[PDB]
Amino acid sequence: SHMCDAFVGTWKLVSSENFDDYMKEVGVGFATRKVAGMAKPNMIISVNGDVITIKSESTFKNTEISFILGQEFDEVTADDRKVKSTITLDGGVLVHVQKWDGKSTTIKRKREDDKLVVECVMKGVTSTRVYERA
Ligand SMILES: O=C(O)[C@H]1CCCC[C@H]1COc1ccccc1
Repeated sequence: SHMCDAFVGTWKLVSSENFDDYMKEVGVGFATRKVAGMAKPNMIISVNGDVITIKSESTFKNTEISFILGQEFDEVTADDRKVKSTITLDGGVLVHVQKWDGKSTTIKRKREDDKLVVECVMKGVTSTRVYERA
């Protein structure tokens, strides 16, 4: 058993709060905000050795990242930003920092009860997205 066991599985979005305002703060344009805001993604997390994979599948876009903790990688986000990402484990929370254009956003993923809680922060703006097992 190991590092991210409690994250692994297939998860479905059940609630979102403040996501439009997070996207605005990130710089996402009107049409993408509207369409992306409607999506109810499935997030699929798996681990093979040191490599963690997080897939998001939805009507808007499918994305996939594979990474080693602490090791920077290039990511194309659902909204089409070209970012440089680093993901670490900090006290049982996956902490994902994305850098692009002199800007930065941090996404935290944590297990709380039977949920996977995703908190997205851009300057002073936080969005909380809650997932349940699919
Ligand atoms: O819900 C999540 O896991 C978060 C991850 C961090 C970026 C914001 C969210 C993803 O947002 C998406 C919206 C529409 C389609 C695909 C992803």
